[PDB]
Amino acid sequence: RRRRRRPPCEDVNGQCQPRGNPCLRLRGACPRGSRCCMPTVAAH
Repeated sequence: RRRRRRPPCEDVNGQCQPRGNPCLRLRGACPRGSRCCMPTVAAH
């Protein structure tokens, strides 16, 4: 159900990509094919 109400990827406003990247990991709130990753902001 979490997707339109107020998901995590939305609150923190993250990106959607696979595990084949340096981007951090958050949750699967992202659409199929990609995952909610954490960008390099504020030294993360």
